[PDB]
Amino acid sequence: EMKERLGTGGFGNVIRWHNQETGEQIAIKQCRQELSPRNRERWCLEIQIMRRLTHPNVVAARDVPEGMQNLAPNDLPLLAMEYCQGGDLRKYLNQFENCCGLREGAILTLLSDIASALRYLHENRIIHRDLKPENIVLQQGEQRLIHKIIDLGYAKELDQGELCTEFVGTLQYLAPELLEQQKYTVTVDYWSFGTLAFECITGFRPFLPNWQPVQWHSKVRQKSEVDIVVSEDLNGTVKFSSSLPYPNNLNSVLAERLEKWLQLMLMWHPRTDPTYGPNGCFKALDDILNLKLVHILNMVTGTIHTYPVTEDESLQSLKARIQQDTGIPEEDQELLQEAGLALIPDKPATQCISDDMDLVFLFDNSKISPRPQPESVSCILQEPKRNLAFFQLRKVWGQVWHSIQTLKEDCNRLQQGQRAAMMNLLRNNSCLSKMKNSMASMSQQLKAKLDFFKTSIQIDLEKYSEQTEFGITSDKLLLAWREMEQAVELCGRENEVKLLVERMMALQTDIVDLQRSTLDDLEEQARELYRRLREKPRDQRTEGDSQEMVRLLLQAIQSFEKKVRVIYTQLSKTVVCKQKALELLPKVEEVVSLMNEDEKTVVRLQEKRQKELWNLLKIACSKV
Amino acid sequence: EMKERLGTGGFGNVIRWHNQETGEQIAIKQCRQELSPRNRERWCLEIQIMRRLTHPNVVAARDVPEGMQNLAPNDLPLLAMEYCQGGDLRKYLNQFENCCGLREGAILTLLSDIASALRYLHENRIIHRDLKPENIVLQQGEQRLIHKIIDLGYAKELDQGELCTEFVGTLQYLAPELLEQQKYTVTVDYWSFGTLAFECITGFRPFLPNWQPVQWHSKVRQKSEVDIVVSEDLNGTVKFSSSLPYPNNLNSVLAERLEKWLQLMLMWHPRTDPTYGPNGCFKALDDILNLKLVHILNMVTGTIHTYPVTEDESLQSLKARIQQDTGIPEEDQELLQEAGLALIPDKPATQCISDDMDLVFLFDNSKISPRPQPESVSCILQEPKRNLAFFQLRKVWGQVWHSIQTLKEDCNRLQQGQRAAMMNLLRNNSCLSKMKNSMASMSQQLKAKLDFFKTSIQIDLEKYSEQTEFGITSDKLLLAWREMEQAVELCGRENEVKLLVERMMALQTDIVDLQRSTLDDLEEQARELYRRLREKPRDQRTEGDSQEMVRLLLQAIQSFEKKVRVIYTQLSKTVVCKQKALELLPKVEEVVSLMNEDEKTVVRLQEKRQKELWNLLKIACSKV
Repeated sequence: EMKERLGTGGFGNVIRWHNQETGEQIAIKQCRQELSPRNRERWCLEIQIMRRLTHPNVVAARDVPEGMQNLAPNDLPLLAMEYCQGGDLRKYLNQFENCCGLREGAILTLLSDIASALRYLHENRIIHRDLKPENIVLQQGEQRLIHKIIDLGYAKELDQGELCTEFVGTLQYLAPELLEQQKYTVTVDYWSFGTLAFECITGFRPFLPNWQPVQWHSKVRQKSEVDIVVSEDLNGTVKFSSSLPYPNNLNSVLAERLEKWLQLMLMWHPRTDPTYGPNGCFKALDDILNLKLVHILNMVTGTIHTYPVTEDESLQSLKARIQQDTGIPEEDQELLQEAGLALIPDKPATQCISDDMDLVFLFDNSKISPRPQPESVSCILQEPKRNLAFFQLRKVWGQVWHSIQTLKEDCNRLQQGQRAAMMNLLRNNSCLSKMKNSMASMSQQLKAKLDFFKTSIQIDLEKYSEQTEFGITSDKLLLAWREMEQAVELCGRENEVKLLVERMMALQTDIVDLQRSTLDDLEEQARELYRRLREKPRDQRTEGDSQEMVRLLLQAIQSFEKKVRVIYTQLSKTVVCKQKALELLPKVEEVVSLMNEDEKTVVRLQEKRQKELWNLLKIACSKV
Repeated sequence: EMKERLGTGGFGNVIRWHNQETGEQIAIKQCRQELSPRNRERWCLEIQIMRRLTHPNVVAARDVPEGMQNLAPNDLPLLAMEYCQGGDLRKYLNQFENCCGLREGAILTLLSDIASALRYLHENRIIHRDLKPENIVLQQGEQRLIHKIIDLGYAKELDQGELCTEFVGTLQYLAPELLEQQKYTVTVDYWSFGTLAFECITGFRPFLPNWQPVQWHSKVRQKSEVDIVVSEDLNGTVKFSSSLPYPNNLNSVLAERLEKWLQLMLMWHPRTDPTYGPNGCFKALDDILNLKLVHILNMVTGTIHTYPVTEDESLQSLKARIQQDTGIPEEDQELLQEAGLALIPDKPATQCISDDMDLVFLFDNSKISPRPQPESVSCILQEPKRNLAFFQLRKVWGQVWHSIQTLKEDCNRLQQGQRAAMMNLLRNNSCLSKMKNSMASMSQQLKAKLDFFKTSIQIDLEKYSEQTEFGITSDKLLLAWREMEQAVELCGRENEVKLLVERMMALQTDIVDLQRSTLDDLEEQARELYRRLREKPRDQRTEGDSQEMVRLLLQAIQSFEKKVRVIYTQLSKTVVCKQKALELLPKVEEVVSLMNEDEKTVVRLQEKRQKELWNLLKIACSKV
């Protein structure tokens, strides 16, 4: 057996063991080298802790190998535990595509997981203190992944003592008040968990670069109360803000939302959700996580627009909410779902999620071709310069293709906009139109039937013509009995509707004749530079430049405004057809209706032209 | 005016003259150089002959240029004659396409022409003797071409001695018995004409190829009783075949037909077979040429199937004949003519050759795709070993692309099969179907009319309900006046023809749901090699290989069986629709017909229910 180490370091040394046969992957943590009696007595505590209270997101202690117990460099016990393959969070964070601070809801997994983990220990009288991504493995699971935690050498039992007294590795984390200061409560973890997530989101903690033991404890401790971001734009201009940075698209609402949490759950004793005042972690992050939010795309222009709904927010409520932001009355509000299908009114807003997807929305008009893309600092604060950095461009360059991949990403959003927009036109057409249209063809049948009337009454008209002698001596109600034949014959409108359908039939197919008809390249091309820089040797912290990278981001926009114009050109054209049908659906609605009136009720009540014989046959009988 | 030479050589030298103006193209034949008195006296004969007895297929002597009767220091006359532009048969036979022998009926032209030419001279007491394709021009004409003959300086008046004894020329042709042997009759031409056609067909000019005129008379006269082809397969193993080469590609029956003629009309004195006529030439070839034959394509599989008909072979006769060969009873015999149109039964045999142009035939079933396929020897006798042909590959390689061009050619035959097959479906559809179909729409009119009955009788039914009026005088013709309402109401297919169209509408789209119909490239790609070899510098046409050419012919079939399967896949599918309509037609043919009877004529003669008032208005008047 023996291989690597799950989360090596800590107090001793964890090693992956493979019990010859079976197939089980175990992990034992043998002490580095027997130290003082207090340290050994301390370790016996650590192993004692693992043995009890365990749950996911936190490795579960296993039982020492049946006989592999003997083999012990130290006559001291051995800490056995499960083996979690895959993980080493850093390996993830260090990914080249996750650079610049990720940019997906995958941060929720980390939060919801590491939360259920800390919450567990805390309520069990334990403090990990050292919560660095180096001991957070992403073991596989059912669907997504499980954020399990390894080695707990660095621990604090709220009923006796501690364990790890040194610092095996970096300490970029670990709450300040824990930095060899006086006592420390459970709040020490809240800080680690904060900066840890602060990195999973943004892509690095506040003042992360500038050493740690240096003026760090002097600067980071200085000002910036209830703040967060503390880096340095442009040159060495040391600054500190109080809001999640820019290079990261976690979510419109979520951003400015948990921003306050990662701002709160980031300190000493007072941090501890404000809503109550005691502790953050627990309830704090919980409410945010399991919150139901939807996504609306203002196809009018200003893309994106997330709205946090309830477990049953009536759709009627939402339509009004959106109108409040990006105008557009509840009337001309067309909401399609990346498939053209229109939403359901009877069903509550809660439906445009169901365990990325959103709800592409549009309005009524005939189209403008903008695409406002705010450019975060750092890079925008580099356009005037082009003076080239020395190495910082490792991230600077980074947040560029991530800015281009944002244009490619954002383009596909408005693309999914018309893709869903015109999709709707095909529905209210080949259905509640093409069908109605083709059915109105029965008109040729209705007018044709009317002609039989000139063979059942007209042919029967010649019966009173040659019946003659004693009865037509009046000719009273017989006058217009022939003047009405030259009347009903001069009124049909059957051919008329025929010229419309034959010409309209062209549009019916003209529209379906569509569903047919680089920035994508630039995004990939640019990526080549980072993959070549972050992988390049370690002797190039000089040279410095960005002239090429900038020339790419430039061509990205030069090609973005290009595709955008085309998309809105194809969209504005599909709207012309939607209006050319939505208004010309009634043009064939009235014409077909003018038949069940000008024809039906007209020639139907015309039974008098066949009833005026109902008196002639009794008025000419009451004679003699 | 001096130019080239029609058929230069012979006795003197023919030259193309262009009388300055006018535009006429004349041809004069000035003697090489005044020879002995006998030769000159001989030449004066040749020029004397041309001046008389002339007809097409044989240059006609013209009158010496009105002016310039000089440009030659000879006490001897000048032979003037017409100029036939284009021709030099060899130029044709030497075509890279006509290689491997003329694989088309274009051989008939040559035969029927050169025949009418020789037959002419022979009956006029002349023998050309030297009938090499070098003096046979293909002058243009009305439709096809005229195989005219030039220079006769080697002819022989059967009355005024020979013309000019002299070997010269490749000599190859010219009957053996004429090869400086003793006397010679008119049979000497029969041989020339034979080998001449033997070349136009096979392309090899069989009966010993390039063999030396000396080591010929020995290996030629050898056995080969009534034989023809004489070459050497693989190595140098010479053979004597009695049936022309398989790669003739001219016609199924014609091949093995005139094969015996070209076998007969190919020898010396006795052979030339009055076995049915005067001699070969005359009657022989005549009967063959003027024979009427048809072409049937057994779409079942075994393509091709020509049948020699008479001047009036009743079609009933042929159908039985074909059944005898490729089974398929006279019942399930569908014969279409590259247009889907079915043949005419009352019309005889000629019905097919409306003077390629064949008669694509099929049978009844539902498919799976096999197919017969020869390959001829030589090449097939080379697959077991395709390495180092020293030179022979000049023709071997040849009859390969001619084999691939045969696959490309054959493919387009079956392609013209479905191209004509489905062509027929479109006819018996958008016509004797789509028309019948749309007309059955009147059903909605017929059932709709029936509703008037519940306004002319149902509204008149409420008259006897509150009867306080005068709508009866004897209840005589009033009895069935209500029994007919429950009658006309129980006859109105509003659901019959409707169920057919709705279901049929599926087939209407089921057929159009098709329309999805390499080798073309291969044929051309291969050609590149011949064009590169037959043109390869006079010192590199040797070498030895074929490994590449074979790899091509292989990919040809590998791609042939590919397209074939697809074609039969598209065909077998169209047959499914034809049967899905042919059987689902009459069922909608009668139902729609039961309307123009149960509805039209029924409710139309129902004018009596509107005419019984024609007497009530005169029977109640003859009382006053």
